[PDB]
Amino acid sequence: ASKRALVILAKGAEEMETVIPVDVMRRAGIKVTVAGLAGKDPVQCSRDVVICPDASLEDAKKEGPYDVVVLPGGNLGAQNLSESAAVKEILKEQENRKGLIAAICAGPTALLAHEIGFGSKVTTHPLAKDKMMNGGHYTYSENRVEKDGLILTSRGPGTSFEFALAIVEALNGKEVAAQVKAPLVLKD
Amino acid sequence: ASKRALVILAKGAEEMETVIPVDVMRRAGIKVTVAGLAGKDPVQCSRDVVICPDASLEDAKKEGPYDVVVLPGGNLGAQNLSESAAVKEILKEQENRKGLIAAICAGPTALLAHEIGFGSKVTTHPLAKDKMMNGGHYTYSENRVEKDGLILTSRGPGTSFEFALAIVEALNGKEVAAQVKAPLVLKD
Repeated sequence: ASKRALVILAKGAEEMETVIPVDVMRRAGIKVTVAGLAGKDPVQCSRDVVICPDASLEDAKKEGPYDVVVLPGGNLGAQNLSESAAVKEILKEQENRKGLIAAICAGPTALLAHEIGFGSKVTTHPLAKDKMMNGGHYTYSENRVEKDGLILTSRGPGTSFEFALAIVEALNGKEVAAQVKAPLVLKD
Repeated sequence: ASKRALVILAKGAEEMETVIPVDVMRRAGIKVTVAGLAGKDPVQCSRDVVICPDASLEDAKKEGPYDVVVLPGGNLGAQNLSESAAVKEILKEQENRKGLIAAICAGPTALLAHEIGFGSKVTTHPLAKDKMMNGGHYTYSENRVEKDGLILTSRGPGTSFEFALAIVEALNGKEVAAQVKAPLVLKD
């Protein structure tokens, strides 16, 4: 009866945008797998924090399906996501089964790369807007968190908490999100 | 001409309270060492995120002094900090040289354990208040970030950004803090 989350961790990911959702989602009782794009080996994030993944993406792919697939940001991390064929297959399958797809900051640009969710309202970091909007395949929003259909996006490291709680609320409901939020000492 | 920060990472530390300051401080051009209390080996944080430290605390101790020593929270992480004699020696030396000491959430309780900064105004997570105030050696504040003398404290995972920017401002000044803050997409 346990919801399941896949977080895809590539070299150059924004470490704050990776750790905050993982931690919050685990506080909500979600089973999270931090999967390394390139294998089980430690991943050097954008600000040189080094994180050990729970599994390789190849292994994690075989233990699906997930209720949410999570793409962190970081410019080089998103580019690695955008170039990976395994990511494409994972995302295309999640879209077909109408599962949730969540991406933050530069992460949403991998959706464009993989032709995921065209027609949806999305947000990105302001510095990634032009890249996301090439072709006019999405409609842009400046909301800190944006959810359109099964596509949930958010803007930057400072929106990471609101992004993660929106995932909790989508998966486990508003009461669990409010319960997990109180001990965090968030402002709003 | 580079300021230097020591972050002490023990098993059971709150990973968000560890990664956010490290990342932000590195964005501000500070040289940060993430030092493992028990050695160079990977550290399992409170929500099972596993982080590889930059060095063992023993090695990092020999490459001082630091302009700031940073104690993350997490209940079991703070307890490990509070029990470590190496931490005591590091903190007592930082206090004598009038260097900054920064602790968040449950982290400040290690200060009490090591008899650091008595008489100062401090904050903690609300759930750690009673422990910090045993003996009445400090005055309690409910400000999200509190700074009294060389002692800088903060309340929880959700104050992590404000805590980290206060460190930047203390070390590098208000203009650098404001420059580092803008691309984060913080609310206030």
